[PDB]
Amino acid sequence: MMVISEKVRKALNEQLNREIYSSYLYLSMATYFDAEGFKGFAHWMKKQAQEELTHAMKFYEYIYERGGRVELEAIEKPPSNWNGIKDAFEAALKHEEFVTQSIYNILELASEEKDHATVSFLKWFVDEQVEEEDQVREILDLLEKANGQMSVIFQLDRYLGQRE
Amino acid sequence: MMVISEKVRKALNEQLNREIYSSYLYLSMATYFDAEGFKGFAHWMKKQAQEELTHAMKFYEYIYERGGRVELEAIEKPPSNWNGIKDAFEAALKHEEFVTQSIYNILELASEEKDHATVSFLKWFVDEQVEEEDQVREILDLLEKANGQMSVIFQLDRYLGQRE
Amino acid sequence: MMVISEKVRKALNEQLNREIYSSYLYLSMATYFDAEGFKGFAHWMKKQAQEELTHAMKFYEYIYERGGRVELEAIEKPPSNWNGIKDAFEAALKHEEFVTQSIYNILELASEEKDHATVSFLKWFVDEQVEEEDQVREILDLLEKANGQMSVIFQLDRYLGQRE
Amino acid sequence: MMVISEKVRKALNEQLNREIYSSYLYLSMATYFDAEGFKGFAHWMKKQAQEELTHAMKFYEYIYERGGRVELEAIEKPPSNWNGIKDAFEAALKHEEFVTQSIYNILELASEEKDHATVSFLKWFVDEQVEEEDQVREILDLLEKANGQMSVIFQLDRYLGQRE
Amino acid sequence: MMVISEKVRKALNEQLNREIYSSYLYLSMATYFDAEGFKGFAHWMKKQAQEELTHAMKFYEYIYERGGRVELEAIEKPPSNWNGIKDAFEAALKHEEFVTQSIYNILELASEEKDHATVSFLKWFVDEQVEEEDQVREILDLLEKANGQMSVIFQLDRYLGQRE
Amino acid sequence: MMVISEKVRKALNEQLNREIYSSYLYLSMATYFDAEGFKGFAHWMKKQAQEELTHAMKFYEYIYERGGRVELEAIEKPPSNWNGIKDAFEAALKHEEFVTQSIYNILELASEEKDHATVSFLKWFVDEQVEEEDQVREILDLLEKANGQMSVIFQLDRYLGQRE
Amino acid sequence: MMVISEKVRKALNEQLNREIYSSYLYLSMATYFDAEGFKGFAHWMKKQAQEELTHAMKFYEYIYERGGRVELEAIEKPPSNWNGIKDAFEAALKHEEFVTQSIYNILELASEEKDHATVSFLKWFVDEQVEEEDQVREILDLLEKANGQMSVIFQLDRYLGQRE
Amino acid sequence: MMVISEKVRKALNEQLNREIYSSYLYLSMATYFDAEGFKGFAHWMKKQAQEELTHAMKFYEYIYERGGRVELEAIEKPPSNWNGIKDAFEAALKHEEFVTQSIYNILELASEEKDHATVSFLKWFVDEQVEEEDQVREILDLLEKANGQMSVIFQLDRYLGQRE
Ligand SMILES: CCCCCCCCCCCCCCCCCCCC
Ligand SMILES: CCCCCCCCCCCCCCCCCCCC
Ligand SMILES: CCCCCCCCCCCCCCCCCCCC
Ligand SMILES: CCCCCCCCCCCCCCCCCCCC
Repeated sequence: MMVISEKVRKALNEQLNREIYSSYLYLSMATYFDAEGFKGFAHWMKKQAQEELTHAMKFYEYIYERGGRVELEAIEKPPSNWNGIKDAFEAALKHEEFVTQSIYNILELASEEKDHATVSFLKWFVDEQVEEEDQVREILDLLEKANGQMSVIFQLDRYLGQRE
Repeated sequence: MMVISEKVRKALNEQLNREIYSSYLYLSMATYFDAEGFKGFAHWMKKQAQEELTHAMKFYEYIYERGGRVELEAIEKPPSNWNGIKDAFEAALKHEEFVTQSIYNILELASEEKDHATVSFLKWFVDEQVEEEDQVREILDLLEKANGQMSVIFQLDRYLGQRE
Repeated sequence: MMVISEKVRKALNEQLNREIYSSYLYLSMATYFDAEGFKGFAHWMKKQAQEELTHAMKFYEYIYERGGRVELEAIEKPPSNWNGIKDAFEAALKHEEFVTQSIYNILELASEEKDHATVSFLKWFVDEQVEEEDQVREILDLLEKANGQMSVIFQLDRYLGQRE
Repeated sequence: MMVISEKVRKALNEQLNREIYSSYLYLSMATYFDAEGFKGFAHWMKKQAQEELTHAMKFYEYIYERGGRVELEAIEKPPSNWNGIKDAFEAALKHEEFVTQSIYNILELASEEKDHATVSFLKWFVDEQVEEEDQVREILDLLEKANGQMSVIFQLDRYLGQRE
Repeated sequence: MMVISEKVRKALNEQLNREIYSSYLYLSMATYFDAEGFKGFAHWMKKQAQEELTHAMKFYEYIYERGGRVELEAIEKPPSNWNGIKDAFEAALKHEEFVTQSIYNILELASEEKDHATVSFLKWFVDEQVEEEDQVREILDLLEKANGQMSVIFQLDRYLGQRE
Repeated sequence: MMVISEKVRKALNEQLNREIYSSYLYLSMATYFDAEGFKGFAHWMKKQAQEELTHAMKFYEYIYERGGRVELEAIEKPPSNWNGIKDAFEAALKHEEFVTQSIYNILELASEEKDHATVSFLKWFVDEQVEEEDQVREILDLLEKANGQMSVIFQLDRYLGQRE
Repeated sequence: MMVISEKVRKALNEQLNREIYSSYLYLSMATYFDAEGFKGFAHWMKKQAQEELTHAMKFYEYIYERGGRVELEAIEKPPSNWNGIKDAFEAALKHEEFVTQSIYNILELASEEKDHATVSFLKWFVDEQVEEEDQVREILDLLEKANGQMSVIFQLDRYLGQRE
Repeated sequence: MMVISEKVRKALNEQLNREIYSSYLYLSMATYFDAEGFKGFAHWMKKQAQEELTHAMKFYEYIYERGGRVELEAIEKPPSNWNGIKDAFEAALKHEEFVTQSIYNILELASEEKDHATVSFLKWFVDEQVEEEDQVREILDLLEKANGQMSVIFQLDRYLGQRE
């Protein structure tokens, strides 16, 4: 039987679907970067998409580990066009900060219900978000300093294209 | 500029989205199997899901390689329950046969427009489908030997759960 | 069930049987070369016999992979004597060319039925047939040059006796 | 010239062709096992078929080594269907026993003609036959113990499917 | 004897000479890049020239494999100048597309004559062209955004100058 | 700017083109040997063609090194047939000596203009020509002794066929 | 079922019991040497008893391989005293010769019944007996040269005591 | 001279003969299991038979070490059949417990005579008997859990056949 409340299971399941949309969003950003001829940015986004899927499966397993069941929901069509390089990364940061707040909402719900296990389990994602947001903020600061110069952008694209 | 016709690009892009759904459908089959207590069939479906993504990404890279662009579409909600294992795998088989025929449709279209590059590129998928379909027919035939015996179905669960 | 037509399965199965006779024929050629004291040429024919068997088995597995079944047919008695080294290889070439045309007939059949999986599958045999025919024409060219001089013929026998 | 009587040469040549039929019969049994979804048993049979061919070639070489010649004969169509796994293996055993007696008939003929060379050469086959019969009897015994339990039969299949 | 039709032999032989000119053109572009002091771009073109030679020799060998003969034709003087780096690459792309169409024309001819062996052999060149056109297109798009900036042009030179 | 006179530049560029024709002529000789079934002699000729290209590239680099530019010229159609092995190698020797005299001409021209750097650069080609001529004379001597005896020709062909 | 006649099985089973007695007999010789203070001789005899058991177990396994059954019979009390070292070894030799003849009798019976498998199987014991008798004769000859001299017997004892 | 009493020597010498019979009895149990198709249980008994012999030999050596002599007695015919598996092992246990008591009798006898060396020497055997009885009881316990399930009985057979 489930050892988590139906409320927490729902919250986790929806976060699972939320992570899947995140991954699909970043893939969409990759289709945009590839369209604009920036293989390095595209590459970074494909990796970011992959990392997001692992996050989703990490929620997947926990849900079953507590007797819960995962229900895959419809995934919405993501945007495919951005004004430019910086805008796409800006949207990536805004999206990360959104998933971080989504994580926060589950943590507060689990905390209110004294579901200490789930609260402990979420700690990892909190720390991971602080890391992802910082990555994007760095890229943005760099793009901001680049101020449109194709020379710096090309470097940035080459570097980000190195992400393992 | 695109060197593939708009008709072929569209056929390729829709197949790309179709692969993503196939992956999602298999993940959903996995949620069904995990909920029913069959980890083995679950593990297999997950692996089958990742394989379908690598397929989608091949369509992805080729579309760009031909000067086109990828556009990600909305992914409909997949079924989350089946009337038993056999019913599940049969839906899986039925689905693969459907993607195979989809693949066949692009190939005839490309062939008709004398787009030899796309016709040749599709060859790899035709061969994969032959392999994927055969693995499901195998499983279905093995389940058939179980003839309801659960102790046997559990043995097939432990085997499929060995997939690398 | 069978995802290949009865017509196609028959064409495959009959080709499989044809490949087995081919193997037996090359073995027979080996019995002739060994009786004439040419161990090297015999060795070559034995290697060629095994090759053809691997071809047979390739058709064998594909047939089952497409839900078909293989039925082994009676193998006719192959010739056991030839009018000299040249005559033997000439017969071998003639047979190889017959096998290729056979391969061709199955391909056009599958193509007419839009059985792309099978058309694709046959490509490998088409390329192998090109390689096999060429090996025999080279041998026949060298024999033509040898013009019956035991001196060079011994060399040919030695070289061919090196085939792995 | 031949240093074996024409009688012994004929008996050796007929045994060679008899080994080839054995090899073919075992392949036919493989067609049946594969048709029945038992890859493993089919594998064991494909290996058995190959082993039989090495035995035929061992008769082949001896014949030439005694100055004889080999003449390949037609190969009759073998049976392609059995009433279950146990029935196929029983027919295999029965076939083995038949080849064992075949080897005895030659041994006795050679011994009658005082062909000590050929008698000694046959010694190897007598010993091998004892081992080949034991193997099949061992398998039959495992099948009898399985007593229709698809569970253990699944294990047997996978086991025999490992034959090197 | 020739097993390919005279029409196909002629098409192949003409394509071999076409690949040779292609090699020579790319070398000519190297003469231009070196005259403009771009070692990296020149290097890339020298490597491309070699790649084309290997293609010509694959046609050479296939012609002999089908019993045909190669006849080398005169090679026309290629252009030795272009209006800047980008212009040279536009010319390269347009030339790569011409080669692809040339390959297409042979494929269709062979296909119409039912020369399956030749249609199959050409598949490799269809796939290689897709890859060659893509490299050039990628380079052109990068130069397009470079808009003549000497900074990025130097980055491109070095990068391309690494081609192995 | 150019530090070599236009006259010397012309002579070096024309020699570069001459080397390319040599390369092409040796390939042509290869098409003749392959057509006659002497793969070894064909191989040797293909290796000789490659060696001639490296020489062309030597001239190429020196021209740029002295501030000149290379201009690829049309390459004429070479003969494609000879009256036999001996005849072909003889035509090869005669061509090599033609190349040597050509090298002599540039050398005398550079020496008259006191272009010591070019005179010095040409020394390497004068010594290489000594080696090239000798290799063909050596082959011609063996063919002379062979006097048609296919027995030694085969050996000569396999030997030359081993050139690296 | 049994593939050996009841008469052969009987002969084999009885030989097994016979081998077991030999073992017991040699152990008894060990009890005599030990009592006489010759640990080395005792050691050799204990190893000999072990060898005899391994021989008995060879008959054991062969009997079941041919569908037979082993029935252990009573073991008679062996002598426990001898008139000296030499006497003990003469008795062992005489016993060995007895088993050799016993093997001979079974061999002859098997041969008469045309049971080639059993004849072949007994070959190993024929050769083994020749070697065993030889070891005992070798010891007897060393005891002869010894000529009652304790000095030499001490060495012989310590020596035979090294048998592994 | 004998430093052990004739009473203790006889009890030790009789125990040695008892251990040999125990060995033979367990071999007989193995003849029964093999006859019934259980190789595992037969394997087990074979190992048990060998273990008992080492016990015998330990008694053997100790007897000499105390200046006594060993006299091998006639060994009786052991039972060759049992009313099923359980019946055999139960007899085995009964026999184990019997040799245990026999050991106790010698121990109490030696103790009564103040033969401390013999009392100490027997300790090892008391401990080994505990180990052996426990093994047989565990086997019987598992046979009970098998509850006539031939399927399970074969599983145990395979387990005991792994004894080292
Ligand atoms: C590098 C390209 C990565 C593209 C990722 C695209 C993701 C699209 C979202 C759809 C969900 C797919 C389901 C996949 C589940 C995989 C589970 C693996 C478990 C080990
Ligand atoms: C060392 C030389 C080897 C010669 C091999 C000759 C084979 C001739 C084929 C005769 C046809 C008999 C059927 C054989 C079926 C073998 C199936 C193998 C399946 C793995
Ligand atoms: C390093 C720069 C490469 C320059 C290639 C220039 C090619 C010019 C075309 C002229 C024809 C030359 C003949 C080449 C024959 C090669 C044969 C290889 C056989 C394995
Ligand atoms: C270490 C010294 C060896 C002494 C051997 C004495 C043998 C006496 C014969 C009595 C028979 C006992 C039964 C032995 C069965 C052995 C089975 C082995 C199976 C691998």
